[PDB]
This record gives sequence, structure tokens and C-alpha cells, in this order.
Amino acid sequence: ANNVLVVGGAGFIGSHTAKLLAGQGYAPVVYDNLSTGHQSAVRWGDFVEGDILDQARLVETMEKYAPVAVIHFAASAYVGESVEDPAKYYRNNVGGTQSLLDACRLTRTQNVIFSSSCATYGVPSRLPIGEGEAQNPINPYGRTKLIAEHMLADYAVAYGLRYVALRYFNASGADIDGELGEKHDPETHLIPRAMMAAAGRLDVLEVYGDDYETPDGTCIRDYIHVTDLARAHVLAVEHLKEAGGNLAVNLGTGRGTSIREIVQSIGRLTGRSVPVAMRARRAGDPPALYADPALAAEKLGFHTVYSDLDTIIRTAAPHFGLEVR
Ligand SMILES: NC(=O)c1ccc[n+]([C@@H]2O[C@H](COP(=O)([O-])OP(=O)(O)OC[C@H]3O[C@@H](n4cnc5c(N)ncnc54)[C@H](O)[C@@H]3O)[C@@H](O)[C@H]2O)c1
Ligand SMILES: [Zn+2]
Repeated sequence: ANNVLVVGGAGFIGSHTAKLLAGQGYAPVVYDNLSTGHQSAVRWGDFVEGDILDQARLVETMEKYAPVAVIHFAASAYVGESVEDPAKYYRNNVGGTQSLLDACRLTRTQNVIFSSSCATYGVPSRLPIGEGEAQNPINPYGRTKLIAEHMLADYAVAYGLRYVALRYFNASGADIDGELGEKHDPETHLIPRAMMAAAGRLDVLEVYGDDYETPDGTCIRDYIHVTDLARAHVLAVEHLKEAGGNLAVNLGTGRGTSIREIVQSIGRLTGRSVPVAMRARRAGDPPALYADPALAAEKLGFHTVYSDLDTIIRTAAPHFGLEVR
């Protein structure tokens, strides 16, 4: 009994996690509807094509595989889209998660690792952001992630569900061995966009603000290597497996990275410059956002190992038509 159900396991972070699980002796079973993920990324165990809203098929799957844990990545998201199409996010992130959690309790499938987001915090009072920070999200994406977190808490109370919610800002980089990458269309994440622009796959990288109250002048955000993310989700499995209590922790390096730093590194490491177009800063935009990683260190024994900028850039670059030298 070493099956682990990786819901959303055909996508960016899910496929890396499936690879890691297999490396640690688990048998990842991917359940994915391929809406944004890729069947070719399911290389480390069985594949079940299915939607998490297809509750009968999800229950059927849990009964067949009797997974010792469920890792939930199955929520697609484009940067900025939730404000214009909140219906999609309430349906998938709230409706879909409820269907998953119902499938779990109805099959006595017990351990749920939920991939959440630091977007749940919204604009913070203190940097870095600690788990105690109020969660006042500013868009439906953040809102629906927060709803899922609370749903987990209510299902724990009612049904004895055990869980770990993992919060982080920006998944980045790719597997060190170069055969598994981030394949999104449209690609809305910053480092892929910057690399695509340097590679000539995009014409321009529009950067909104050289004006921020930071060094650089450009905004600071929080980037974690996807392999580090995989590591944490598996540690979370081990935590619940060794009878750990329910957790909600931040994942990251504890240090932010500016846009200038990223563009600089890409140019330096690849020899291709990023064609930046500086546009006016947005009025209510935060200058710096990054999470405090200490609770995850204490509770999970987790530290990032691959989330230096150099490793993030180096591993991602080949997947976007760039060459590292
Ligand atoms: N990429 C990031 O920067 C980032 C940041 C914060 C949180 N996350 C979390 O990571 C997960 C997204 O992973 P990604 O970043 O790899 O996106 P991704 O789109 O590559 O992977 C998402 C996977 O979920 C599958 N999926 C979507 N809706 C589904 C449904 N209803 N039923 C079944 N399968 C479904 C998609 O086909 C895809 O394979 C989400 O849970 C999100 O909260 C990602
Ligand atoms: Zn992306």
C-alpha cells in the first residue's frame, strides 16, 4: 500500500511531485483532466484521466488504489484572470475541492495535502509574511484558495480529515535533469514570460513600474523552485503518515527577488537580454511580497535547497529556448 493520489499530477508542480514520490518509493497515481496539464508528463505511474467534479470516477479511483494520501494540485489559474471570470474559480477551486474532499471522506481516504497560495493573505502588515497574518485576499483566486483552506478545517472537524495546507507565491525553475518543465498556454508566470521574451518567443516583456520604493526601483516578489515544492509536499505526506497534526505553513526562501534581478540573471546566464518595456506602476501595488519560511522549518523540517536564483534560472532556461553558458 504505497499509492499516492496526485490530483493535478499532469501539470507543472504535480508532475515534479509525482517524480519525487516515485524516487522515494511511493507509487504516484495521477488523476488529471488534462485541461492545462500534459499526458506526456505522467511518467512515473498510472494515469487516470478524470475531472475532480466527476465524483463517481474520483471515488472509484480512490477505491481501486486505496491511496495512503492525496495531494491536491487540481486548480488551473492564470495571473489576473479570476477578476474577470470568477465563475471558473468558484466552480473549480471551491466546487472541485468539495468534490475531492467528499470523495476522500466517503472512501476513508484520510491524508490530504492541499496546494494553497500566499495570495490568501492579500496585502500584509509585516514582512516577511507569517502564517498568523490576516487572510484578506484581494481577488477571487485568493478568495477561493482561502475558502478551500476553511473547507479543509470544517471537514477535519466533521469527518476527521487530516491535512496540510501549503502556501507559496511563485513556482519556478524546472527539474535539474532538464526533461520536465513548465508548459502553460497562455504562459502567465513572470520568469517564463521573461525568458520567452529573451528567447524571442514573445516580442516584449511589459514591466509595470521602475518606480517602487525598493532598491532596483522594481517590485520584489517571492520565488520557490518547483523541485523544492515537490520536496515539501512529500514531507507533508510523511508528516501526516507519522501521525502529525493538521498544518498550514508557508513555503519559500524567506528572501524576495526583484524583477531587475531576474532580467539581469537571464541575460547573464543565457547571453540573451530580455526586451523590457517599462510602463507606469499600478497605484495600489505592493513593492515587496515574500513569505516567512520558519514554521515549515520547525514543523516539517523543510528548507529550500534549489531556490537560489541561479538554479531557478539555469534549470528553467532550456525549456524556453535559452542556453546556459
Ligand atoms: N504555479 C504557481 O506559481 C503556483 C502558485 C501558488 C499555488 N500553486 C498551486 O499549484 C497548483 C497548480 O499547479 P500548476 O501551478 O502546476 O498549474 P498547472 O495548471 O500546470 O497544473 C494544474 C493541473 O490540474 C489539472 N486540473 C485542473 N482542473 C482540474 C479538474 N477540475 N479536475 C482534474 N484535474 C484538473 C490540470 O490539467 C493540470 O494538470 C494549484 O493548486 C495552485 O494553487 C501554483
Ligand atoms: Zn506558468
